[PDB]
Order: sequence, then C-alpha cells, then structure tokens
Amino acid sequence: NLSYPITPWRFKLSCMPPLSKTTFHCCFRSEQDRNCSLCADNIEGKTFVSTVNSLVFQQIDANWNIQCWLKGDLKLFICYVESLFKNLFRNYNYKVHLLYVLPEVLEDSPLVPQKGSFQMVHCNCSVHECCECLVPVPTAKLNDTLLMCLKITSGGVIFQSPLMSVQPINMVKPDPPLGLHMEITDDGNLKISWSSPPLVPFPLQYQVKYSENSTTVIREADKIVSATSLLVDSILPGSSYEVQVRGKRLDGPGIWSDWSTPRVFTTQ
Repeated sequence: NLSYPITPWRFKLSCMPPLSKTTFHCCFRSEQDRNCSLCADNIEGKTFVSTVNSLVFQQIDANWNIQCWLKGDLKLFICYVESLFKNLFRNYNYKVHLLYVLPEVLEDSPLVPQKGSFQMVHCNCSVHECCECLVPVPTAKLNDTLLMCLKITSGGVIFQSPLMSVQPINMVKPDPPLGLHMEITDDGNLKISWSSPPLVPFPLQYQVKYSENSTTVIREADKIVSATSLLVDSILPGSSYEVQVRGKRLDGPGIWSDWSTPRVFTTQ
C-alpha cells in the first residue's frame, strides 16, 4: 500500500502537463509499469494552474540526475547532484536540503507524520555546483526504516520528488581498499590481502576479476569470496595477474561499489 520497491536501480523520471504553491506532477516511466506517487509533505496544494504558462514548460525539459546512497562505512550519506547542461553563461545558485526522518515502530495505528517532522540540514555547497552533506547518523538507527523526499527551493518555487521506499543497506559502497599486498604463499599459492572495514555488521561478498594473460594462453576466471584473503590453486609462472574489485550485496540485488585501483602483478 503506497510502497513501490526500486527495481531496477535505473529509472526515468518525467514531468508532463496534464509561485509558492506551484505543484508539478512527475512520474516514473518504467518498461512495464507507470506509478505516480505524490509526496506526503504537501497535501492541500490543490490550486489551479494556468494553461497559458504550460507552453513555457514545453521549452524547458526537466531532466535532472541526482544520486543518493549510503556509503559502506555506515558513517555518511552521499548525495550527488550533477547538471548535464554544462553552460557557463548561467550559473544558478541552488541550495540542496536533505529532509530525512526515522520513525519508530509503533503498534498503535500507523500514524501519518505531521509537518515539520523531517529534519532540516543545510548542506555546504561549493562554487563549482557541488554540494557536500555531512549527516551524523547514530548506529542505533541504522536498522530502522528511512524515507526520503527531496525538496528543492529556487526563487520561491518548490520542487518535490516522488516518494521512494527502499532499504539503504542494499547498496553498500565500502571504502576503496587500502594496505593491500600480493605475495606468494610457501605452499604454492598467491595471496592478495586487504584490510576490510570492521564496522559492517554482516559479511560482504567480493568478486575480483583476474585473468592469466600470457603471450598465447589466455584464461579469465571469476570467483566470489567473503574472507580477507583469496586462495588460487597452482598459480602459473610467467603470467600477468590484474586485480580489480567491486562490491555487491550477498542477498538479493544490489548496486556496484566504486571502481577500485586495478593492480598488476608479473610473475617471473
């Protein structure tokens, strides 16, 4: 009921025609479904909109790319806003505010949150159209349900994104590996070792792309391991091994993590 899972992570948002209280209806254009859910922030915005000005909206295509996710360290929530229209003739000073709430589980009716429940945090926006938000989230509220509704204020005009329901834990994006070393085990195997973050409450599966790459012999192999070290049987002498790792949730779908540094090892 009024809850749509994000499947898949790639979605298209389009606003089409049917001040302080100008409401625009935007919907997600999926391959097989068309869902139009309005945010609960404003419910009494039933105000008439002149059709004459709608033609102006025909000349401006409301296409924006905003990516909000939770980092793998479970410390900061990263929201990136980038404008595809890189025009230097107009540098609009826009402010992005992150409105988030963490309601508790109540067994006495599903009460609707009132106005002002969402916390207002002013992000630090740089001069090159980049805004960084640092929201201190306690570890005790990580297992709760988080609902977000992006709000953009520009010249007295308010734009509200459609409500989305998703668990932030399904898109773990850990820090890039550091202190990782490659060596040859005395038993005759290659160890690539890195120090995984200890703040993750569950084991994380890691897939590494490797391929024996000789002058003629080519052999690309892939395996998924969760330990801090990888065991490969009967490493081949005189071969080049490249290591590149990306993150993904063990259970169900997920979002690929950052592209780590690919490292090359050449055996004699």
